[PDB]
Amino acid sequence: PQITLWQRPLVTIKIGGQLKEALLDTGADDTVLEEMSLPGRWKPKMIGGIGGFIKVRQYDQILIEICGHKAIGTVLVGPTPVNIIGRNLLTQIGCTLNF
Amino acid sequence: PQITLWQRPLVTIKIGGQLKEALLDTGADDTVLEEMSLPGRWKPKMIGGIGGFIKVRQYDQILIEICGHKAIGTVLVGPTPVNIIGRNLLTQIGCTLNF
Ligand SMILES: O=C(N[C@H]1c2ccccc2C[C@H]1O)[C@H](OCc1cc(F)ccc1F)[C@H](O)[C@@H](O)[C@@H](OCc1cc(F)ccc1F)C(=O)N[C@H]1c2ccccc2C[C@H]1O
Repeated sequence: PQITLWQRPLVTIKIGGQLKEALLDTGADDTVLEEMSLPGRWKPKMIGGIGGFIKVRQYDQILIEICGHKAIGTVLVGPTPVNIIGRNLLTQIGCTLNF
Repeated sequence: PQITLWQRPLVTIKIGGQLKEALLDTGADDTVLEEMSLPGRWKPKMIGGIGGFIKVRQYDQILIEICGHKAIGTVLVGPTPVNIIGRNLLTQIGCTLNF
């Protein structure tokens, strides 16, 4: 589809068998979701944005469905104020910026 | 133009007769640039990101050229890690997300 930017570009995603709301964020290098339980081992990481850095748990090889599209990639979990779908997964669904 | 997201969506902008690099960020509600001098009076604003909040200066009716497209709107100035072009200006240039 084609998404306008008059409002925040929020979409529904399916992960770990759960439906959540997330933001399509071209300014985010990676994908970060609010605290939740995911399978497998994880690695600690620090990510920075406006305001500073936060510590997150890094999980690799996670399957996510974005608007009916299946994508696989690294997913970070931590105290983010909103669920963020970053570039690492946006590329997999063939998302582009156009004007 | 059509921009893929395999790399950061950086473009050249022109403001105050100077060329700068900025990120096209659909996840940012507003446009914020690194410390610089702009004309007129400013008002205070607080913006929150992934790591907390930062105080910025708000300037209105500022001319800014993005990838050749002229836009006139609100620009925030403050301790941002990178120059960010937010939805307020992305909509002025007709930018949309597609997949
Ligand atoms: O921190 C960032 N990337 C980092 C990131 C994020 C997730 C995972 C990894 C990485 C690392 C880095 O890319 C991005 O900023 C630029 C940025 C880019 C970069 F390239 C390096 C450092 C940077 F600061 C960030 O994802 C923004 O896309 C956006 O974050 C999601 C979000 C959306 C909301 F609607 C509300 C709250 C919220 F938090 C955000 O902070 N929006 C707020 C904002 C911004 C400017 C003006 C006003 C307002 C109010 C909000 O909209």
